[PDB]
Amino acid sequence: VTLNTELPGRTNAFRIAEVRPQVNGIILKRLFKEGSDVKAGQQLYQIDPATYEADYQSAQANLASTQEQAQRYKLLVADQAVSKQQYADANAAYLQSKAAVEQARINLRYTKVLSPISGRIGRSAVTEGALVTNGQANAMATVQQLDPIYVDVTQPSTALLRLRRELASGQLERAGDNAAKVSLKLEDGSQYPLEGRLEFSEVSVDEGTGSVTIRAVFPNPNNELLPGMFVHAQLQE
Amino acid sequence: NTELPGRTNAFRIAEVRPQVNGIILKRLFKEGSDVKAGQQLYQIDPATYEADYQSAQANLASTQEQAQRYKLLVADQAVSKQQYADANAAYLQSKAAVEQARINLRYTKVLSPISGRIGRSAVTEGALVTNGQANAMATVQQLDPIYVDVTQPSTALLRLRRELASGQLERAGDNAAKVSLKLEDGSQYPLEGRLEFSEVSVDEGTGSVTIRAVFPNPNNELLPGMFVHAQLQ
Amino acid sequence: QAVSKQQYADANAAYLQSKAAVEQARINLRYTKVLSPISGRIGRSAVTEGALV
Repeated sequence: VTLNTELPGRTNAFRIAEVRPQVNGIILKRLFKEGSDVKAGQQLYQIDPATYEADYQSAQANLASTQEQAQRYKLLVADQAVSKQQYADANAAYLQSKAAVEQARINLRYTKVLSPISGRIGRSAVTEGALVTNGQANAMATVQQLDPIYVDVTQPSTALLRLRRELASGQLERAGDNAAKVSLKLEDGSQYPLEGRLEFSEVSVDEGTGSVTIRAVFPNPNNELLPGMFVHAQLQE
Repeated sequence: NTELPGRTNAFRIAEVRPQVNGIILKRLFKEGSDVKAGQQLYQIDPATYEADYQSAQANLASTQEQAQRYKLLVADQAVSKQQYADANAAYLQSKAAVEQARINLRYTKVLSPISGRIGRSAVTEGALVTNGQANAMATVQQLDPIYVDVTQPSTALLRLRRELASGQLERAGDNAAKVSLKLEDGSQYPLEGRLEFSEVSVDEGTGSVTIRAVFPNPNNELLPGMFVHAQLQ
Repeated sequence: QAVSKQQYADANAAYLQSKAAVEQARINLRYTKVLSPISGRIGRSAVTEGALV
């Protein structure tokens, strides 16, 4: 007849990432709506930059001053007008200031806490006015990418190598390199409109069984699909 | 005929762990893919570690010329031994600081210890990690050469070892015999391996011996934890 | 925001378990007086004084 392998498996986020502060300070602003969608590099919080701005302004000012003096003493020591010691001191101060600009520049950059990935942000563990710390145990927020979404399918090792063969023999239709065109039956019984992809590289092998988990990727442009849903994937042979 | 049952095992396994504290900026592998020994799997944010390293190097530049200089000066008695000893102490401290800052910066690139297939990441981006933490971030298993692992009574083994010796048994190499492999679904592996008669473990209670066969696995057909049969004559 | 949301949540949770722990302890202490369930005629005591119950 028609050859049908329906496959049990769970939805999973494509990518998950935490949002953490990397400088100490007060949360001046949140900038995002809880539950909403966010883009990689999107600013999610503003940490109070006043002290960071001023450390940076000051580090630049020390560099300028100190750099000019070492230029000046470079010439002076040339005409034996100063001793090596005074030039040494003048250069030491300069090298030190040059190095100090970097950390101040870095800290200032960290006052804008950016989304590490594009996706769906949850609740904020933190409140405007609250002090955060670099290295603090809890994340301020979590972003989950959902637009491509994963469907984790486990199977016996024979079953998988069976399927793999069917793709090489063309018995089975390709959806790209090392992948099969695949369809999705939801939790109830209805169909997914969009159609996916079953990649045949194993992601894990169970210790007790020889059981293998592979993944499917489906488009999900409206979050019809969310993590945790128990679905069934369809193959045509 | 002769069909010794087996279980497939990875040829080599490794854990991926952070050796410096910081936050995961990037995961650089696809879960399930092949990676090489030395390949970068994660990026710990290195901005500060890079800044510390460059401060340290700057500081070492100053304290080092100062120390080389005071060395000449004490020789001229233009400076005391205390002054020179202090310049030399500050130098030595700078050198130590450079070395340690280098090491930390180097560890911001979490590498794969071996070539093999990598699984899932136990850790997401934006997670904090710690040198010496309990949990591995990922595991890598070399699958291509794959092991089979046959546990047999010790009579079996010494029977087999004289058969190779006489010739009743096709020779792969020294201490090794040509073998073939039958999958859990009766199918027949195209490739053929070696049954290596160098003993790997001997069971405690039962006197039974585990030996391993090695099969090529260049397509990734075989995975660990398969029930199979090796095949001799 | 003189403390964090997490700190307040922690102090709130500590208070709740501790509220529960006092209730358990109050009950336990109340039950050291073993009371008659119904009015009536009581037989032999199947347990001696100094028994472990």
